[PDB]
Amino acid sequence: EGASFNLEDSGNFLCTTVAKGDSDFLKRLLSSGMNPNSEDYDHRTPLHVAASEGLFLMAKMLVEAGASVISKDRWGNSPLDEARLCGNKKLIKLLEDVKNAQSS
Amino acid sequence: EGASFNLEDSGNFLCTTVAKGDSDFLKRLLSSGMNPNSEDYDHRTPLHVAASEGLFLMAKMLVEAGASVISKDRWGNSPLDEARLCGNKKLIKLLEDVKNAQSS
Amino acid sequence: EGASFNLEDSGNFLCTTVAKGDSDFLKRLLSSGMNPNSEDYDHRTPLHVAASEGLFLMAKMLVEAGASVISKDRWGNSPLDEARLCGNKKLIKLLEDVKNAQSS
Repeated sequence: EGASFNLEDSGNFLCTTVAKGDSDFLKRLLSSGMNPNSEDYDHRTPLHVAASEGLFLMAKMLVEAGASVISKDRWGNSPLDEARLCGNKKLIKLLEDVKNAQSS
Repeated sequence: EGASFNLEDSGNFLCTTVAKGDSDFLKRLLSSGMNPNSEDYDHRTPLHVAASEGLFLMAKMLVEAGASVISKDRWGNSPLDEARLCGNKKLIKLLEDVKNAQSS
Repeated sequence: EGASFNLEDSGNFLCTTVAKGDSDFLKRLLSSGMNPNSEDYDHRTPLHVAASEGLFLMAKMLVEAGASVISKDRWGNSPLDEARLCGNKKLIKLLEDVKNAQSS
């Protein structure tokens, strides 16, 4: 059909979906067609909150099919910087190489 | 009607599940009455393996199911010790507080 | 007819088979050709699991399957080192011989 989710505050819903850790629900949203680059009310991509309190592979999938690890936040904390704020050195290194790919 | 799981190497199933990162399937399992303290071949409960990966969200869901934090794995690492191993402050204080509450 | 499992969790399926300490199944599927070098969530080959189990017979069968005895794990323990920690001196020497050959 192609009719997208057509959701107001789509960034908010995706960000909360990460917040609820709905791994397969997130993958379902991306597979059905939904850009996880849309920033939330604090101008945070769902990738920002995946970097801060989201899963390794869930964050990596958010990168795929539309996302910006280089996207400065409302405070200038891009997803790599968001992972730094979390202190998630695992996600920090993953976002280092992911950001190296993504900045291009 | 009171159904049961009686599932072959249930601990292996849950350790595999958290390995795959399908948080939703693990949610169905635990909410349906899984065994959050089922040690695998390596004497690791689902909390052990989730903490070892560093998946604080999956480990939090397991804790919501009352996963053990006192029993140790095959390498002398209780889920608290594996939580400290992952180095994620969230899961660390979560499992420390779980230990303190489990004391009672 | 060129049968292949094409199953997920190949190494971890091997780990569950070792977990039940059951030899016939392991031998027949390793003959069928599932990779014994695959590592599970614990980043351990099935040979790692058998070595930590001190299962001399199961371990050597996994060696004939081609599982790496030099490969380390999440804790840095090779099957040789896992057997050393387990205390099966016979298995220690067996894995030492194979590991030295494979190291070469």
